[PDB]
Amino acid sequence: PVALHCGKLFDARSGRVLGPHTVVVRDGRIDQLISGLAAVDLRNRTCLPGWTDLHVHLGGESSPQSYSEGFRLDPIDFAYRSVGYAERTLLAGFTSVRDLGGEVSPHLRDAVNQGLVKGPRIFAAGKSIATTGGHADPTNGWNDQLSHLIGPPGPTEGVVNSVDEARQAVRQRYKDGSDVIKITATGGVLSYAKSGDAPQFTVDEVKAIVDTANDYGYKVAAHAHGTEGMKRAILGGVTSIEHGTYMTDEVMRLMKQHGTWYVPTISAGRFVAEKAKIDGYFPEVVRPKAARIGAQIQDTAAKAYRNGVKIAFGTDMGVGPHGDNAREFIYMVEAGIPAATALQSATVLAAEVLGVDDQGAIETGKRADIIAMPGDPVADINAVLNVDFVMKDGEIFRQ
Amino acid sequence: IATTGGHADPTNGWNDQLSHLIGPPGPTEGVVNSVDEARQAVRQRYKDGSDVIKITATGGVLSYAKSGDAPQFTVDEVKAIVDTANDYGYKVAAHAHGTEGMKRAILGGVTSIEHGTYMTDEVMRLMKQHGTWYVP
Amino acid sequence: PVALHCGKLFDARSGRVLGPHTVVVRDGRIDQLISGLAAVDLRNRTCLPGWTDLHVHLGGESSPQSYSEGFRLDPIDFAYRSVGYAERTLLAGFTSVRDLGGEVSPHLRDAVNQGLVKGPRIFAAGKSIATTGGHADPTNGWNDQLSHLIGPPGPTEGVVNSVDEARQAVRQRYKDGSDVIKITATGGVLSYAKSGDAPQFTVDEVKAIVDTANDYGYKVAAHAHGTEGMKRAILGGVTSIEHGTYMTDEVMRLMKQHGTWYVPTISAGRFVAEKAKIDGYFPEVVRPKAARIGAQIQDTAAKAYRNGVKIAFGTDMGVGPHGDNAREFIYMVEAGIPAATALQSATVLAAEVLGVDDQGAIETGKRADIIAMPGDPVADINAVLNVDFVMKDGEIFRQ
Amino acid sequence: PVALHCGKLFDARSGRVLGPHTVVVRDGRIDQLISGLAAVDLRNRTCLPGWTDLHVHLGGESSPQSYSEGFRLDPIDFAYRSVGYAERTLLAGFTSVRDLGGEVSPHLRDAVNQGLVKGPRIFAAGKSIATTGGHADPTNGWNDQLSHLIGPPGPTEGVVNSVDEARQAVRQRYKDGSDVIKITATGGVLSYAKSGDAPQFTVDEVKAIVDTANDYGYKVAAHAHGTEGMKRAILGGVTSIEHGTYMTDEVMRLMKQHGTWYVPTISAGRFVAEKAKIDGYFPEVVRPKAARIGAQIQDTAAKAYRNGVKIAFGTDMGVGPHGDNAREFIYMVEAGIPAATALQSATVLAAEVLGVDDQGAIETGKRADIIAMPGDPVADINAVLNVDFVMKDGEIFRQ
Ligand SMILES: [Zn+2]
Ligand SMILES: [Zn+2]
Ligand SMILES: [Zn+2]
Ligand SMILES: [Zn+2]
Ligand SMILES: [Zn+2]
Ligand SMILES: [Zn+2]
Ligand SMILES: [Zn+2]
Repeated sequence: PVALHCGKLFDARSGRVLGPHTVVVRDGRIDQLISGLAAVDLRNRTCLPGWTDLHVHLGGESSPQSYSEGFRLDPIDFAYRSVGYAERTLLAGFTSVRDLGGEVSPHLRDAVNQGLVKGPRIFAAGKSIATTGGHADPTNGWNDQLSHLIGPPGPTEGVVNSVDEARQAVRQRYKDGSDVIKITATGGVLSYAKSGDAPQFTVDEVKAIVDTANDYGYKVAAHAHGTEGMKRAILGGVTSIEHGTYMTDEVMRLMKQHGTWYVPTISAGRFVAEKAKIDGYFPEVVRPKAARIGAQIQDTAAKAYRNGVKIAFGTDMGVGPHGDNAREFIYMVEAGIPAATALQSATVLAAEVLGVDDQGAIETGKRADIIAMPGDPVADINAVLNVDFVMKDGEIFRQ
Repeated sequence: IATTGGHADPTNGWNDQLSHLIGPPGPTEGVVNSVDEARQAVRQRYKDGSDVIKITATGGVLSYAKSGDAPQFTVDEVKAIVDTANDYGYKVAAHAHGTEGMKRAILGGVTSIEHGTYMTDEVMRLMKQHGTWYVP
Repeated sequence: PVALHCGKLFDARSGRVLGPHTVVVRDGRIDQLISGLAAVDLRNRTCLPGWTDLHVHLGGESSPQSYSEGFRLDPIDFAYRSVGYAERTLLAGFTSVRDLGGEVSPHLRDAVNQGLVKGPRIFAAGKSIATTGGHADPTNGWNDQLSHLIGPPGPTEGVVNSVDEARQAVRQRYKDGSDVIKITATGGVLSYAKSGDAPQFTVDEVKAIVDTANDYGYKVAAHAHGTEGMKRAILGGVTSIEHGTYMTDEVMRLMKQHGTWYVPTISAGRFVAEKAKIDGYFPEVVRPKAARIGAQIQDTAAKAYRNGVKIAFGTDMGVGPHGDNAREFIYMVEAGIPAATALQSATVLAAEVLGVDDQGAIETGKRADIIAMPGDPVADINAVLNVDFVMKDGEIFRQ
Repeated sequence: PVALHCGKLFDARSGRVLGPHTVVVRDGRIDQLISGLAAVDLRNRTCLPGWTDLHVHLGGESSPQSYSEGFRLDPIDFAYRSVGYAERTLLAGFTSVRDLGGEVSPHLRDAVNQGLVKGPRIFAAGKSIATTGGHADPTNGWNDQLSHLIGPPGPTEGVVNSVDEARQAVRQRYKDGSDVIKITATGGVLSYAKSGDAPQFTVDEVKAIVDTANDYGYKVAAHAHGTEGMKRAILGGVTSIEHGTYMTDEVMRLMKQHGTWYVPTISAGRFVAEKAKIDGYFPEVVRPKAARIGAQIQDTAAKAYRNGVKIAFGTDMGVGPHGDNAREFIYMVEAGIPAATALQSATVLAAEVLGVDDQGAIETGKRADIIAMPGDPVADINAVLNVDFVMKDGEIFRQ
């Protein structure tokens, strides 16, 4: 039981900054919202709900050695790194995240929920589902000896080639304890493969995945760069698109007609664009794709906002360093999206994307996830980089 | 007979080492994911010397799994199981708790329902129209 | 930067031999074509674009021991032989080839592209796709012990039996780094199997392979001898037919209506026809098929040319000795095809078959692949056997 | 660079508490020891070197569910628990430990050394070496199906049955990155086996293990309860004995003649003795062995101290709760060992057992591992439970 006294409160639903308020928290939820017992003095701060990042990979981080550590390290070492990754992410103001790939995050989520380590609320996808040779095929780039020893991946490993295999793959993700489904509709940048925008899913496989996920209560997020794969994913019925690098007008019309969410992840594009200039950082099969794709992301986000496409907050953390998730707000504002809309995309629109109704705004009966900063983020978006108060589930982690 | 991760999947709750050692279950072990696999599973039950067929249409209580009433069978797989069992002279009993899985089992043509915890009025109408038996 | 002065130039697009010309090459492309700085004196020669062979197997060569070396040798020895094969092929005037089978050619192509060894520009198919017991099944003729040890081949090994398996096989060819797809629609001559013209593919499997290849940007070449398999391949939508031994009038009508290319490979038929007369050269299961099929190739080519079927240049090297690819011109001319048309089928029509637009003719902006011979090949087709100048990518390999 | 001012200093080598001293620490080592710049005020505390626990298992902790979690959990979850275990152990005053079993501790040691997580200096044994059906056989108690699926363990898994297999097992421990060797000479209490004191090693296998370890620079610690196995381990040449529950006079004579160290681990015996009274806590095969063995440990320690056997500090943490390692001092003092000797057994005698010379005492040139408590531990041994200052490698973790 703690009473919070803060000078300004940001109303996520309305998008306006109000005046002084008092928030009473008992049992981990918001109970009273008096406008105009333990006490915390935040009268020189602005009150905001906790932020949600809809695209992170807490199981790793990009490095010059990232393409050779896989054959030498074990997932235990990656878990030991993920401890610090999760702590840094939580302390930056992000009280919940959506993990879209990696088999260490279901375990990190369990550890955080049991209180063993500090972190945000994790919605984990587990293994991503791809086709043979696809962006998420786990044996791309292996030699003949290793490939023969491991064998060809199947639905248990996340590689599908037909409707029945897609059904079995979704059921295996359910068996492994996932909260959300992730597929790679097209090729990517960071994979050890040749193509980066070619369509790698048929519409019948996407429809089968979506139907199976709807039976089990899941939502589907699709990774896409090319136009044809993006259109196939949209027509199959996916919930959100994770990249839209080559979005055309016909794709935007389909997204508006279907109600598909768009997650730009500008930070990853900028990071790969700058890292491609360095010599030797990326493998020679990866470098051209990065240098070509990373530069066509911010203009796409501006065009999508101008055309009326619904936009949600995501950074593709992992490619970039964990703990710097709030610079995406600055990128969004410099891409033409207003500061209030950019803030809303990470609180209430993110809750709509996740499919939950117990978070996203400071309202009675909702989870007590509250952050504070000395400045006013609407007037100056640069204030999002100075967060000094963090509260998750009624427990204070930073003051 | 169940589906992957279903109420009767024999490797639910096992760790990675044991799961890799045993491998993923298939129709021989009672885990099906398509029409042909359902046919093969019924034929394997006949080969092992069974007198009756049992499927888990939904999740359950005693399994080491998260859900307990979600629909885990498609109507096409239930129809395939029922047709194959009718060829070999078997009857089909279905375990169900949730409404959707119970309705899919009834529309597929099962003989009896083993639990009806969340039976609604529409389910009772379908049971009366089809003649399905109820075992509480 | 080198200027080429040659007495006569063959214009591939028009099919006529022109007079004196000067070709300026900088950065590996053709820049100027002055009609009427380093200099090469070719004023007593005829200028031609580099030739393309659309059907070779650079990973081996036929021999009396070819049916027993497979169980005793490794692909490394075949690579050491392929070094000489590729050098001999390049020095004969063939600056590009299309490899239609063998798992050593994707590696030879990489080595040639990196400059480690000398050779032409290779478009490799990788493993050919067949059905169980088909012409390209890798375990035909094995005993029970070896068959049980290896197991039954599947889509990863190139053996398909359904639509989904065909999709997975094309995706596996993409994963292994192929440039083109090859299937065996019917039986063949050199396989350790009984039939040699029976239809071994259903039209639904061919349609699935073609659709999957179109998704990934590939073209499909089909090996066929019998009429029914050839018709199924044509109706499925393949790009070219690799043999047409029993082509009927209805097949020619379908090829003309669809626009299918025809590659006769007369050299292989002649070679097997002569080798079948020798006793013990071929296994007793292979000898009748060779002796029956090798004699029905030249008449088919003449009939196809008379009926208006589009014809492209290919030799099926490997069956014959590498380095003698230019005798196919003589065979084509003696089959009734004019010398100019025979020369065009290997330069511009071959580029159309390959699907590229940066080669095939001596025009500004195209790759600098140039060959020269003392005689005039149009007046006397026998001049193609004396090539003394070879240029590939602006680099001179023979003078 | 920090100067430490503390009222009393315990000299580990002499065993006496001196007066005021000033310790200067630069670069992580002790540089000056002025008797009679950043400053830390400890003038109301007693200065001691950091403690070493020679027998811990940081990869787990005993619980009512410990005999069923193995089939359901993965080592990643145990690593997430080990993070808290290691932090609690470090904060209690133990700056170094010797881990004598478990495959999570080599990874935890790497993570602590890289600074990812907080913990003490870990000397890890990796997998313990046993014989078929021995105390450390990893498949004891498994059913027929699981045993057939995993196969029979060999030297790679730590199970040996001959001289050559023992050599290979020691070499495999070296390959996995171990710092010390651990064998189970007899049966134990916590294993899912029938016997608990029967000799399970021949003297020839012990001699082979010791010779191989001497080649690679390792020391050998042996787990033993029965007399015959303990005598075989001593005659084989092991460095220390981990339990001595049934030590006779002839065994003590052999230990004194050879110079073998003795680690009693009284805490584990007391813990199992009390837990055996609870119904259902232990499996029915484990309960009689625990109830019989746990009560015969303190008298053995008293007799060993009376007879002149060298004694070193160890607790067998894991069986008991991590963080309560300092109660072993109280047990040792109540067993008749003087407080000064009990304190020395964990600082300088522990360094002798470990085989290092850069720690164990507050002397110039040694590692800066310093702890402090308000009371005087020699006058009152109960003061060891209140540690408020911890320093490891010159870095302060508690003040
Ligand atoms: Zn992505
Ligand atoms: Zn991503
Ligand atoms: Zn039941
Ligand atoms: Zn052929
Ligand atoms: Zn061929
Ligand atoms: Zn022990
Ligand atoms: Zn122990």
